[PDB]
Amino acid sequence: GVVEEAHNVKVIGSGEATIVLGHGFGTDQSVWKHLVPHLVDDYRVVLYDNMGAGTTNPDYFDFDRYSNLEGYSFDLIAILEDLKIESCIFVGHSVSAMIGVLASLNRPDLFSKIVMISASPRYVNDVDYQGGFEQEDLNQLFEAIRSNYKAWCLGFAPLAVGGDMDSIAVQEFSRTLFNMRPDIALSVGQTIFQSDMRQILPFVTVPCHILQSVKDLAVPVVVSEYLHANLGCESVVEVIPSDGHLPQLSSPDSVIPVILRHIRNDIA
Ligand SMILES: [Cl-]
Ligand code: NA
Repeated sequence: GVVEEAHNVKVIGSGEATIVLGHGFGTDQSVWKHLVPHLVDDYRVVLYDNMGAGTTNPDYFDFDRYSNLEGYSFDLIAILEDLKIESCIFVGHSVSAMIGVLASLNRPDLFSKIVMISASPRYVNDVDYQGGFEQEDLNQLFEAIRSNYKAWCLGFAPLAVGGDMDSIAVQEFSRTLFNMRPDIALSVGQTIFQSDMRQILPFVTVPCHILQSVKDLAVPVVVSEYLHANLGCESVVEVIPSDGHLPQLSSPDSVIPVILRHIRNDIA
């Protein structure tokens, strides 16, 4: 099937409920490697790659469809409908948290809960808003991608991953970052970094679990509180004593149990 092939959809596990795992920018479904073994005995698990990931065909990257995050939300809904999944627990890493939120606004019937990892509705600082970046910071990041994509990946991956600069996770993310076609990485990086999901948070009706590393290059802790305060749904926050934007990959021993607690248990 076109949908399953385009997004490298993999369906594994067995159980009454279905968990769908959505990855962030610069990585792919392999980011879930340490989580999947803890899910397969109890749940059906769906893994897929975002269009534009290095593992996807650059010829299918539709610039108009992906000019807003809603294009990725429609792909996620297309995957659920293709597999006849009527309800899932959705775990969204980084940009996928907002993709999940937008998909739940279009189709709240398809989601019983959203577990967010490293989420942000806005990265740029605003009047009464700390996002973590000034426009100048992003401008330098985009110029580095234009100037030398290979050197930008090598320098960015250790900062995004956090921890020891020579870890397996740093090596894995450097590799998936550099597998992206340079012009798509720039295009997508700009669309994400320039997004603003703040206005729609009060209309969310699916319960949200907001998880993040206490030290995350792109997500100040205050963003977790901003999401909790503005999401119109029931929500819970858990700030994890970890370093890194992909903590499920880089510190699984301390992070995986937190993610499992929010997948396995519901907000009272
Ligand atoms: Cl629902
Ligand atoms: Na809330």
